[PDB]
Amino acid sequence: ANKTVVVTTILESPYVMMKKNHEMLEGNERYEGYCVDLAAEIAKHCGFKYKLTIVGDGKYGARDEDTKIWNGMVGELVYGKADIAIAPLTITLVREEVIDFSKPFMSLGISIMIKKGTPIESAEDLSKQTEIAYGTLDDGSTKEFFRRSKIAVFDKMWTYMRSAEPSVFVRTTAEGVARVRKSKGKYAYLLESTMNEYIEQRKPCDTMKVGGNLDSKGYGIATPKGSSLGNAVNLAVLKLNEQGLLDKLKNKWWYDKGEC
Amino acid sequence: ANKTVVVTTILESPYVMMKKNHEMLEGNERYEGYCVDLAAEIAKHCGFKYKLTIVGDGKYGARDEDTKIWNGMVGELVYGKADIAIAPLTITLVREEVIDFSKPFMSLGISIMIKKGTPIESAEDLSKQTEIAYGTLDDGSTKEFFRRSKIAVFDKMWTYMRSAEPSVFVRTTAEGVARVRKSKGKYAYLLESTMNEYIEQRKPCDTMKVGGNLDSKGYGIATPKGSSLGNAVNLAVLKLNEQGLLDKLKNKWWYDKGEC
Ligand SMILES: N[C@@H](CCC(=O)O)C(=O)O
Ligand SMILES: N[C@@H](CCC(=O)O)C(=O)O
Ligand SMILES: [Zn+2]
Ligand SMILES: [Zn+2]
Ligand SMILES: [Zn+2]
Repeated sequence: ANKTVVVTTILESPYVMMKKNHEMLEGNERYEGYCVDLAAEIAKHCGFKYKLTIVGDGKYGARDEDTKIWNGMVGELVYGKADIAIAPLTITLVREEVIDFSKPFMSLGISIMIKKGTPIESAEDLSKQTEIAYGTLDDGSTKEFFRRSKIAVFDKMWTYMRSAEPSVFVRTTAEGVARVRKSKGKYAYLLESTMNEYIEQRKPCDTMKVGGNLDSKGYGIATPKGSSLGNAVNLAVLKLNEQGLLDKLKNKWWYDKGEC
Repeated sequence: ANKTVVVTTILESPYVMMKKNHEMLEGNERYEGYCVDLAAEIAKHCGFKYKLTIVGDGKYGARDEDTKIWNGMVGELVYGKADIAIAPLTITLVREEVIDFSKPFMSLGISIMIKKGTPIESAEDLSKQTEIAYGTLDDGSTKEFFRRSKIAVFDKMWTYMRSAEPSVFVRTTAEGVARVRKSKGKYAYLLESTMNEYIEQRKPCDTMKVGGNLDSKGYGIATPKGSSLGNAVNLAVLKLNEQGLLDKLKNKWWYDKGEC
């Protein structure tokens, strides 16, 4: 007996955003974005009806070291609050151990965002000075990257961030960007290339991505371990990428609406 | 009862190559390359002994539209000749339907290789002229990309390539590279960015990668459908990527040894 699939996602531009006129709209129609379009495509190919829901705690997903409880979208899947996650959720080892991921629908890497004019061009540069503070998003894969990294440069950076005060970590990507823009160049933000490049093309056009990506990874559609939707979803992602649909959606939400 | 894992791979530089003194060596020690290094690591992390074997027909893998028989490394897995494939094997829908793939260990896209000086800077450029011929590897994912593309430019390119006489397709990457180098700029080769970038750093340093990639995809470690080896292999790939080993191996075989 087919039932409506509960999709957990997160408000993160340009993946999922509230339409300007969202208040006069209902259900899935309230949202727009890359992942909204992707959800529709996946549902079509897999043949299911769905309901988009914004993750309760607004987080991507990390495990509490003391209680071992998962939060964010990962947690909603782990505890059965959602049937699938369609968002810019990074495929990682610790997550793959508790939930399933489709092959990546988008490739990306950690990058550096600076306020135009900031004397910084690489991660090494950030590590060799103190005047400019830098941080990452909380409960995300970027923070985890620096925590599980043995690489000398990334180790030094983590040592700084982990004990830096005031806290250099932010609750949302939006908070990180706002901090860069109002820091007069005294704050650099570490975020995924995908978001960095998006913001770079948005007014007031005062930020820019610098240096090469620190790593190479991807986002995947996630389902609870052993879910019957996993197989179809995985094949759907491959089909969409091969048809060029994923590439079309990328341009549609990143550069076609560019305002810089 | 632990058994030696049979690994199928292909002689493709710099993934797997015969050592200069292979005749004086034995077994796995006869080979060297990115995938040889990766195979050793995957085996250590998954806890298995293995034997490297070069695919009999020297092909990646495609299903014959007549006999419906799979050839290449994919075939070796499908018919039970090998237990795992560790090579630059592209993750594609048609293949995922018959074998399993780990998450990607390398990201890449189709690209253009020209003899330096060739008046070509994009796929569109190639499609708008006829003086310069162009082709791809036969029996591979690149040829399939063009055969199935619905994008105007790529369809136009396929329409030309599939009917060009003599054949513009080649049996091995080396053959394609040699054709580019000896054609005085009258032949351009379409191949994966990974192989393009590698050749670009090899003497006589007469080739160049031009334009942006035509698509985005990845290589994955493949196992027979349902193999109990798949889970561990996938987690090993994620762990090795997160620890920076994959990036270290690409630098080692692509640039640290660059000849240009
Ligand atoms: N995509 C990340 C969140 C953003 C970040 O950590 O930079 C995740 O899935 O955790
Ligand atoms: N990596 C490709 C072979 C090379 C190519 O097609 O350009 C495959 O798995 O078929
Ligand atoms: Zn579709
Ligand atoms: Zn706690
Ligand atoms: Zn290791």
